[PDB]
Amino acid sequence: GMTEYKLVVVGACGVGKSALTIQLIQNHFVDEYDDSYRKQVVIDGETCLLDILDTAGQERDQYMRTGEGFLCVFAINNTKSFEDIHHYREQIKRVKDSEDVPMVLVGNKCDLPSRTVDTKQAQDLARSYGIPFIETSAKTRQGVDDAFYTLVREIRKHK
Ligand SMILES: *CC(=O)NCCNS(=O)(=O)CP(=O)(O)OC[C@H]1O[C@@H](n2cnc3c(=O)nc(N)[nH]c32)[C@H](O)[C@@H]1O
Repeated sequence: GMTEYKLVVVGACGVGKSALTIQLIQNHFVDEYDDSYRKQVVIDGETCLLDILDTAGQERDQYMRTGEGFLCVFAINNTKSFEDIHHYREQIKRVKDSEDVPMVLVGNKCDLPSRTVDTKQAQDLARSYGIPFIETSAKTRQGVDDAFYTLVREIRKHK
């Protein structure tokens, strides 16, 4: 039937993995609560179904082996979350057993004023991995559709 793309949101705890996913599926912003979500979207004329796989703390290859594309998310107010991207990127290539895994670098919480990671820092890392970089904010919905839709276009090109 219609193509179904399996997406996985990886990143440190509290960067915005859940809020970005909830903002995409339900148009809702989450502050504090405690999964798997599906949604039908239209990208570049074709209609498809998005299956999002949000990640928590320790538990993991079975979660990543099913993911076709991966979102590596960090928060601009958290300096540590940026250096964690290397380990996440390092594990994606191992579990998927490939170096050209479709992924997008996402810098969340661009709404916040206190910028601890300048813009010129994350994009050069995305150039190192050869992947796009998109500033997002789960509060203002800025770039939320962009990050997920771009990840789908990466998956459609590798075929
Ligand atoms: C370990 C783990 O991932 N736990 C998830 C539980 N977090 S939560 O409270 O359910 C939402 P989350 O995004 O994970 O929490 C992070 C905090 O940062 C704020 N946030 C999230 N996205 C944001 C955004 O796009 N813009 C802005 N300005 N703030 C954003 C949330 O309110 C959370 O408190």
